[PDB]
Amino acid sequence: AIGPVTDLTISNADVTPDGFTRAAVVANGVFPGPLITGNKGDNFQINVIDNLTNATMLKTTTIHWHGLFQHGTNWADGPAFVNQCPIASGNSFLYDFTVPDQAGTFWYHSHLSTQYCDGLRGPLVVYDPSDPYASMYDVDDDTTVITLSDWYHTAAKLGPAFPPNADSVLINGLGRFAGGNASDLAVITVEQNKRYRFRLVSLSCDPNFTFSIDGHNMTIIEVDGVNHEPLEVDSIQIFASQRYSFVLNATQSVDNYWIRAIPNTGTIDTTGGLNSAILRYSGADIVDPTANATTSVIPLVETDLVPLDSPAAPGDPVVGGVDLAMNLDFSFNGTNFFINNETLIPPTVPVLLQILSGAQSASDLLPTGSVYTLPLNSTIELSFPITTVNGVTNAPGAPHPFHLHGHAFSVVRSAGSSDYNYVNPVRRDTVSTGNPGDNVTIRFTTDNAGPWFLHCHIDFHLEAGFAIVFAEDTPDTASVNPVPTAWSDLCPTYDALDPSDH
Ligand SMILES: *[C@@H]1O[C@H](CO)[C@@H](O[C@@H]2O[C@H](CO)[C@@H](O)[C@H](O)[C@H]2NC(C)=O)[C@H](O)[C@H]1NC(C)=O
Ligand SMILES: *[C@@H]1O[C@H](CO)[C@@H](O[C@@H]2O[C@H](CO)[C@@H](O)[C@H](O)[C@H]2NC(C)=O)[C@H](O)[C@H]1NC(C)=O
Ligand SMILES: *[C@@H]1O[C@H](CO)[C@@H](O)[C@H](O)[C@H]1NC(C)=O
Ligand SMILES: [Cu+2]
Ligand SMILES: [Cu+2]
Ligand SMILES: [Cu+2]
Ligand SMILES: [Cu+2]
Repeated sequence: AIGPVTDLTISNADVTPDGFTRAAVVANGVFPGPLITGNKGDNFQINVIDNLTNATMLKTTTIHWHGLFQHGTNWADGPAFVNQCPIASGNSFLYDFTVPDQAGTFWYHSHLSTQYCDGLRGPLVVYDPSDPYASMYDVDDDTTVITLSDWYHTAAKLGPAFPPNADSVLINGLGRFAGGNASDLAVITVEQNKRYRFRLVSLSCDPNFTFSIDGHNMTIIEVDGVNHEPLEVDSIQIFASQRYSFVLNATQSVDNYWIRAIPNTGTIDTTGGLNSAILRYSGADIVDPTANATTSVIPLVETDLVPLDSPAAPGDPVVGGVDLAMNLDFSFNGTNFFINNETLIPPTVPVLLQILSGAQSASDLLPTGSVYTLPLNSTIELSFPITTVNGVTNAPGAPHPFHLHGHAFSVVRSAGSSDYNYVNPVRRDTVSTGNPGDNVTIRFTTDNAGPWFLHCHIDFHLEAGFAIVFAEDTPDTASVNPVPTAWSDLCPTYDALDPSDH
């Protein structure tokens, strides 16, 4: 598609992906936003131009590049009031970062409040010119990126704080709803005998999908950017913001098959052509698939995923055997979520800026009680217990997929299991915290200077303040992250704007 140097033009326009036309916030006119492409070691320069006129979906914007470590470029990370002030309408801003150590599938989405649910979301792929799996597949390009997105007929700010379900599930940006127009479905074409590398992206706001293909199989090689040992899989449970790359061996008779993406919540049912896309072998008739969905006997299990390189998790194999152990006490008061008796209500001055202003200790950072300081070259173990309590159950709205910015973590203990794995646990940038009784525990090493966000990636929870910030190596933040003029120009230019022009 575009990149590695290009412009993202962000504008308000009416779009109709499910048969229903509604105004949205979109990148380069099309939803989901255009595929940004680059190679390992390429220097990305993305000139985000803000041309927004609809106040109700926010005229100001900021884009995060999910899964990209952003070393030396913490300013360019995205999160509003953590890493930068939002870009004003009528202005433009350049995101100038190199990606030297990273190879695989990512995505980019607006990180200002709930804007990305209103449309500002697109896939982002970095390709590896020496990809250890290039002798597995024949095709990998634009028409192999499969984008799963939940879609809403009512706008983010206009509907409830916590939407119960999506109106439609969009595959490659095309799906249907209940009393649906029965309009266009997504069409993925394949040639006989040819291997396909499919890059599966979850641009979801809330629901998690059970992704499956009729009469076929998926061989996962990649989870959330990180290269993993090949896995035999029937169906993939992909939580919000997660990514998977699977190689599909096109070995079945020339026919139309269903590409299925059942969400966990909402209208679960293939009848109507809802939650579906078309897998069409080249030469079969331009009709709807008549294929049926079988039961899953070899489904995706997290604990089964093993990293391709450097599989051992940091820290010695012990519960607590780590430099800094931290446990997150969750709770919910009706409107807002809480981590350690605190909620993230975003400060006037970005967490980053605060450090460049000379702030150092956790006591001096804002918001207070929510910014934790982490020393460098120390190993960190986090744990997300979803508990049933005395009869209360903290953190409803489960399961919650927690994402850590600027790091790829080893998931030593996964949802649904109580065993700990330190020898070769899966390595990813967002993990499901699961259901009550799951003490999901993750480990990662502090190899990145600057402030980083840790939040549930269900965007409606994010807005409820289910988040904390890691001020990782505060003394070196200033120096290790050189800030361009455009970035420092943002906060004085943004605070001048009226709530009307927000
Ligand atoms: C700005 O965007 C909003 C939300 O995207 C639009 O709100 C629509 O308003 C009409 C009448 O109030 C409703 O029937 C629709 O439900 C709203 N859309 C959504 C998605 O909720 C609004 O029309 C926009 N203003 C313009 C004209 O650009
Ligand atoms: C979830 O797991 C963590 C450890 O991985 C538990 O936290 C530790 O629990 C022990 C008691 O077993 C305490 O002495 C430690 O001080 C705890 N670590 C802290 C304070 O970060 C945690 O209790 C588990 N959650 C539950 C209740 O299952
Ligand atoms: C819930 O917490 C939020 C933020 O802390 C607050 O605005 C609201 O007043 C709280 N509701 C209750 C139970 O008082
Ligand atoms: Cu994300
Ligand atoms: Cu991210
Ligand atoms: Cu959540
Ligand atoms: Cu984030």
